[PDB]
Amino acid sequence: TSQVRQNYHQDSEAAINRQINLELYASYVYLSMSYYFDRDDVALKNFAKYFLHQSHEEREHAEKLMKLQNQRGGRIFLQDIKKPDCDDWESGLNAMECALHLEKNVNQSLLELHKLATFKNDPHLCDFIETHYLNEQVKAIKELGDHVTNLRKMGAPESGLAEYLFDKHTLG
Amino acid sequence: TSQVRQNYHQDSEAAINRQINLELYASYVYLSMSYYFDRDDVALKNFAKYFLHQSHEEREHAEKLMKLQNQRGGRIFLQDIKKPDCDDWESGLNAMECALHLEKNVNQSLLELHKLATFKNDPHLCDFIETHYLNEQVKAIKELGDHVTNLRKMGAPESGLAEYLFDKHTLG
Amino acid sequence: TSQVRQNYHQDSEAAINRQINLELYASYVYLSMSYYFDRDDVALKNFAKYFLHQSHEEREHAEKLMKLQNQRGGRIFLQDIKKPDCDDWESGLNAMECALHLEKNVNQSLLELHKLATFKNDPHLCDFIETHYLNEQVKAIKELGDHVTNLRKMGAPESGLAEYLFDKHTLG
Amino acid sequence: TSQVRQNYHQDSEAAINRQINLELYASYVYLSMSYYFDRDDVALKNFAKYFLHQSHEEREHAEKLMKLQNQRGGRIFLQDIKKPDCDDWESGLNAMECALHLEKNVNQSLLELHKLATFKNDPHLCDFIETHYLNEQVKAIKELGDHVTNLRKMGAPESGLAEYLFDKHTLG
Amino acid sequence: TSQVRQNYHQDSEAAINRQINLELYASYVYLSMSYYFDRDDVALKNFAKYFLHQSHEEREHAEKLMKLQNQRGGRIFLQDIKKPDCDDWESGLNAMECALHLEKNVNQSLLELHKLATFKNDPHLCDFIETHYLNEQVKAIKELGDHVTNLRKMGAPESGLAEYLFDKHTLG
Amino acid sequence: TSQVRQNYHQDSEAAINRQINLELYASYVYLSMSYYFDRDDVALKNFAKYFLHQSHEEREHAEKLMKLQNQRGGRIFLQDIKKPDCDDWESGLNAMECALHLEKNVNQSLLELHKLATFKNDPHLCDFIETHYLNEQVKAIKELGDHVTNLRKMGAPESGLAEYLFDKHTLG
Ligand SMILES: [Fe+3]
Ligand SMILES: [Fe+3]
Ligand SMILES: [Fe+3]
Repeated sequence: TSQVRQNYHQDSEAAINRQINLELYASYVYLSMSYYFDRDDVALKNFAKYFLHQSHEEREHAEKLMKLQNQRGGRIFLQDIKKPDCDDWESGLNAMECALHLEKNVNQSLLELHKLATFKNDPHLCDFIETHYLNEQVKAIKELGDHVTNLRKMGAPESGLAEYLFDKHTLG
Repeated sequence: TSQVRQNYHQDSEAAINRQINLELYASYVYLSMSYYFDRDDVALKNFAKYFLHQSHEEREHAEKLMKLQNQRGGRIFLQDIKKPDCDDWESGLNAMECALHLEKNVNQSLLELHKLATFKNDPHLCDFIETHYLNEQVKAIKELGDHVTNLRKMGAPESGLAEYLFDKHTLG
Repeated sequence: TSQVRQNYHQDSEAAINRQINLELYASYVYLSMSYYFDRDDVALKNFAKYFLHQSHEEREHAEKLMKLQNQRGGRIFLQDIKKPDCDDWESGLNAMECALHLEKNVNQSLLELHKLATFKNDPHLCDFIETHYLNEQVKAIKELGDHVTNLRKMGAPESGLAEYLFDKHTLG
Repeated sequence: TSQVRQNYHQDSEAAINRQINLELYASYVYLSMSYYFDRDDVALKNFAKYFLHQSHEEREHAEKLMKLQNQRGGRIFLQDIKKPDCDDWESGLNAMECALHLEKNVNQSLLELHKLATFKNDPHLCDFIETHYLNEQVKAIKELGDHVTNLRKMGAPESGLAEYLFDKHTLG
Repeated sequence: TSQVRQNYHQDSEAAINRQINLELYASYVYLSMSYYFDRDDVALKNFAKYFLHQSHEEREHAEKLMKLQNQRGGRIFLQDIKKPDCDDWESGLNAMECALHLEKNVNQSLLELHKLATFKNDPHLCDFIETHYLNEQVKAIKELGDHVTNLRKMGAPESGLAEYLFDKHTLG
Repeated sequence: TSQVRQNYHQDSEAAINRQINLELYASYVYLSMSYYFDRDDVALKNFAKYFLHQSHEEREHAEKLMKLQNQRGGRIFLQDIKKPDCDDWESGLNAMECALHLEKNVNQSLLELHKLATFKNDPHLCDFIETHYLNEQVKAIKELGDHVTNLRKMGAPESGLAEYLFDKHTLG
């Protein structure tokens, strides 16, 4: 065991050791979503960094995790960072959606990982959780909810001017 | 009667609260509209702050009044702030229309009001409006109809692209 | 079903907008008070500015929730705000004795919702209550509730000097 | 009757008079440890300020737990402030093993405090603990339980040198 | 024995260390006074600032003695610290009667401790009081008198419309 | 194909894809290294930084590879980023002998790589890695074998004194 461990349960840190690779993938796809746009025939640069931002801000997410488990007597078990689902993510709107697809997910589990300490009696995990991560996605799911809305009304993916004026007046 | 009372009439006294409560309704629909534009299936953001500046203006109108009754001896008689019947606002263009519409009709109720002060021979209360109001809503319907003019001559409402570009360049 | 909605139960969404109107119930009636002492036959300075203040600090309190609807998938729904029944607040004492009632009503309403917030296991909302609301309406009852012991310790509402003194000096 | 109390069960106030004490039994327990290293026979001063800084946070602890007490109508019944059972804190290693051990037995008293505030429906304190008292001692449990290792890994008490090189590197 | 002990008896070490559970005992009384006017049925919070001010300068004299006790190679022997004798300080004047009463239970203590210094012939322990303690503990008796007198002459306690003028103009 | 491919083979473009992986296999190692050391049963603080910071720095080693592909109109195929070979880096002594074998492997992943641009006559490749990538990692091999020899003189591992001070002095 450890010396700082207290009110910490092995079925809880096991989910923490599960959230860790769950944040690492998002970064890895976000990151795949970045350079997808660096490409010549692709060529929307301001998309990318939006996905490079939230891949970078993604990295501090995965750290704050690692911090608690140490804060709390949990060791750290690392397995593999799987490869993305697609490498060709097609449509300038496909990405925002596929992004939204994965933001819902973290937010789900994060609301599943919340309830676990709701009944193993760990209200400390109900502060660093109820404060540092929820509204993170709630506004991220909120933002990518206005984003996808706009391309569509712009006429995306059938409009090509949609992903230019976006990549300028929303992402500039 | 009070102490500051002079020249003043029960009628115009009575009409201001009619013309006070409605600045709140105005701001309440400006507010109602403002956040309908936050919807995920909207993503019209400078449209939101537009009508949110307007509510905090049409709120100021309600304040830019209530002391005047206490500056002359009349007491305040408010009634129920009723909502609008168009909970959902269809299009920015359409919202401008209703916005315009009410403004146009809040306007006349200020014309109405002036015309009564003119009757009971109250030159001050005519110039409180002179100094503070009719010289303002005139300004409003001008660029209001200007907003139609663009979007209605751009291609909107059936142009979910013109809404995008009307905003990033007119609303801010 | 909005595309930004994940566990936002029907009762909760139908209750966020219940409070909002209640939230806008206060903002209105506070402002009734903010103009009783603007009455000439009343004439107390900073008893209108403390309420003018809240009347906008309740204004803001509502807006933090109309986002939340749109932020959790919820469609805002709007209702009639009713006029205050008290045409007169007698004296500045009973006023705060009516804002204590208010600030107290606002609480069990938060609670009974933060019950249902836990009911449908929406903790996002739960921590949201606790911050801008649970945490503030406590001291907003310690604040307002201190402004009452002294007033009657001074000698209000009988002796009318206490009102002069508390208006200048505590509010200075 | 207490004119501010509201959803504040009486079983919660009794365990706070009992807990404020507990955070004052540790300001004084710090106030011993802060001079045993002052003393010229040990003379570890960067040790001294540590437990003299700690002697101000845990005084700041028991002091916010009392502003709140009047902010919910809870009444403060003080009790005796007993000394500890140990006095010449053998080393610095051991002079921290107690500093930690004595605090773990505050989080536990807080975890059961969050627990008791849960069984009797009080989210204002549960959030109050959530924010002002949860992570802090996780920091402290971190702030101490690690030191212990480095202390141990250099060679204390086998080396009174360590307590010095640790003194003026870790604590300046 | 102490390598640094020189001309320092042991009733000295016993009476210093006897006169530290009297300077501190004052800190604990002022703080209860502080969180008495923190109360909602009292609600005067400059009284409280005051006694939080005596809560801490009379918390710094122990810091003098403890070093002093190690200045002089003596050891520290702590005991319990009682709660003060009242939990409800009755009134605002009467929290000042007693305040002027205890600093006289500590003056003559430190005065009739000033003699044993002369016994063991230890003028260090003499001059150490003739400035750093006794010059400023006969000031704090002087001021409370003016406070108590002002109190009994401003009309305490019969005139409740009074002891709030003192809370504002003198204490603030 | 590519509207910009030039002199840019298949076999060329190959390794880029699989070296991206490697600099991802590495930042993931420094990732865990940094937090093995953040464990209280290790607690060597600024050990964390050194390895954290070189995870943030060998991170950009990949992005700038994943940017070259694009530039020359290459194609990305991000494979899985696997788990670290050891999960308990024993001590600072081992947890650094690893970096050494590691970065030499990464280096020889490029010595034997760069010469592809040589057979395939990729001059833009024969200098980029020279300028942006090679020496930056020779300026990290040295940066470790200067700790590695330090710790063999400071008695590591058998001298657990050696680990504490390298923190504040070399890496503080
Ligand atoms: Fe997150
Ligand atoms: Fe309020
Ligand atoms: Fe409030």
